[PDB]
Amino acid sequence: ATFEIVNRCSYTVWAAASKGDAALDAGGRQLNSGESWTINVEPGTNGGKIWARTDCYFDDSGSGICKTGDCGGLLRCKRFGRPPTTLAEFSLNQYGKDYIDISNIKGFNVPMNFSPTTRGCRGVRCAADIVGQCPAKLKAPGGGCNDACTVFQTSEYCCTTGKCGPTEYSRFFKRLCPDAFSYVLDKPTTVTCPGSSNYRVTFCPT
Repeated sequence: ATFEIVNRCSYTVWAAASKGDAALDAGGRQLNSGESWTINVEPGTNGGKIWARTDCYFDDSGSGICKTGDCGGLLRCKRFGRPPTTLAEFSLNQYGKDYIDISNIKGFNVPMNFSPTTRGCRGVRCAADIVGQCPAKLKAPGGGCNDACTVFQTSEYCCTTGKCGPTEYSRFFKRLCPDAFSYVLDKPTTVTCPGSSNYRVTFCPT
């Protein structure tokens, strides 16, 4: 499948693409305002994620640091990124279907639209001002709005027993972005698309 990743933000972001134990395509790249990056993702890929990173510094060897979404100090991510990170999530070619979603389970840094560029399903978006409205205890100094699991490390926020309910904090994310996951056992906002669809991820869509 092909993904086109577009930065519509007025600031630079460093895009990242990983399946947790490996890069997808090159794994990461700088995107100035308006730039597009096209990647290829192997059919059958289960548990892929795309995210933006903010305020990065890299040397010539591709080693450095980002304020949100850092993946072990690398430009080309092999692993998932440090919260807070708005996440585009996908599993492809699973018994003839693709499954996509946006998640706030690991917090929010940048607004996002995740849409098919082929026919047969709809897209999803979280584009509200979550950082501006973020509750004081969840604000990250580096930028962004952390989830409650990352901050407080309780069984209820992290859903460690497989039983948990919504919380004051999960309800904040859900109020601003109904079409994204707000906690592990949220009613699913997953979209089912035809197998082998192609997609576009747009940062700062509005």
